[PDB]
Amino acid sequence: TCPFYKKIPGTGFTVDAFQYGVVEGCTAYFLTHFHSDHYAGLSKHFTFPVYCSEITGNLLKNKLHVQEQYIHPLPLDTECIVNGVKVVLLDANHCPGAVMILFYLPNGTVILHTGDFRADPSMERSLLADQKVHMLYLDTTYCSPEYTFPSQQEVIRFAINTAFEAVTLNPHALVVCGTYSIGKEKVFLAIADVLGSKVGMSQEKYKTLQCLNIPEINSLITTDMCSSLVHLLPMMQINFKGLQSHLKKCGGKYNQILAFRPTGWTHSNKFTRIADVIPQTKGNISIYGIPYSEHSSYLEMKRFVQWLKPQKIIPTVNVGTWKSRSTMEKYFREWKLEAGY
Ligand SMILES: COc1ccc([C@H]2CC(C(=O)O)=NC(=O)N2)cc1
Ligand code: NI
Repeated sequence: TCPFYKKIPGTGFTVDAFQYGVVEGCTAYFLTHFHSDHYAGLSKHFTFPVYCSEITGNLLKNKLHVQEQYIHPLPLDTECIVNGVKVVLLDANHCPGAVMILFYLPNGTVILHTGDFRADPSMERSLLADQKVHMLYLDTTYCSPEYTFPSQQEVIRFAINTAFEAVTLNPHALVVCGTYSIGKEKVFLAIADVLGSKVGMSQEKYKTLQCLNIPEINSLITTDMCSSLVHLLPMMQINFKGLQSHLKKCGGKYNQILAFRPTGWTHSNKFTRIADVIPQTKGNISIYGIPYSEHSSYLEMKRFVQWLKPQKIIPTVNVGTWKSRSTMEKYFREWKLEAGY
């Protein structure tokens, strides 16, 4: 049964609701972005209209083999009509093709669904500033004051300087970056740029990157794991045993691994700065866990909501326990009292 926080009242619309079969009354299925728990259930035998960004559309067509007749790509920052309802897609600052959706209901109410997002002040200068929002469906992944992490730009700076230093000292060192399906591409593309290298990867990952509208992408990537000093592996394999095994396959081209595991958050952030981050090392392999988040920090989330001043907030993450629900409700109340709305 599709839960209430994936349903848009006064429409036939759902959001990221593809693992429930045919939802009763749903005339259009919106997909905010191509991450697994959000698209889980889509396949080549889906027969209902999907509305999404152009990049998400490319991925549905090529990775999942969804028939072209069911993919409805919409441009960003543009007033569109879907089944008689005005909608706008906004960049979510999450992963390639990820959007937030504004719905303008027939009764005059306006709803913003954030999808997954990392809130930023630049969002204040989009079509969002043009009207009042009555309901907000909010990505509450890190809705607690202990979640601090640096900006993405500080984290990339750290990664670039670390990698450049290691390969300048040892020209036979290899850099490895852990990955999921999409998101955090800037980590490996920025490192490879400073090293003057292409990025080595699996055929399936190569195919994914071809779907993302990155300029000159086919010059930056390869499946040749011997003519590349930056390689991608599944996040699962970023550990001493997986990396030892990987070094064996490269055929005496490399004698050292520097690896990055670009997670969301690690509690070590609490009492330690980005300059202070130290690797785990065993012999010729070092592993850095870096807090490259594609979700809002507590403070980013707070500032966004206090600017928007919604009448009602519906959380879409951490909704499964009484404690979690209660804790989020308390923060929303503090935010409202502080700002005076
Ligand atoms: C139930 O009421 C509260 C819940 C959380 C806090 C946090 C949050 C905060 C902030 O958001 O600036 N400032 C704090 O010092 N503590 C304060 C009151
Ligand atoms: Ni996501």
